[PDB]
Amino acid sequence: PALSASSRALIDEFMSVKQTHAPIHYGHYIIEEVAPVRRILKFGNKVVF
Amino acid sequence: PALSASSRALIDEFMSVKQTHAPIHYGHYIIEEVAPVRRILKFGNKVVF
Repeated sequence: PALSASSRALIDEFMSVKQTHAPIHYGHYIIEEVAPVRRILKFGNKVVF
Repeated sequence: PALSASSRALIDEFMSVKQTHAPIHYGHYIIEEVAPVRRILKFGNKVVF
């Protein structure tokens, strides 16, 4: 599975804090990418690997 | 992109805490500058690389 965010709020909160992010919200969901490759995800300055 | 803040409260948050800040408020937004030069940000006491 790849990164799929139903609203931009989830991709923002996931990129903000990796550990305590909400995988599931009320009406919106988000799937963490799990893959044989792992990529550096940068937005602005913030970094999640 | 250069540093752009819609309201002073966002740039105060961003200087206060780098990581956990919001990029997007209700009607206000903030852009982190991405440049090959990284200046040192000395607003007040607080220092941001």
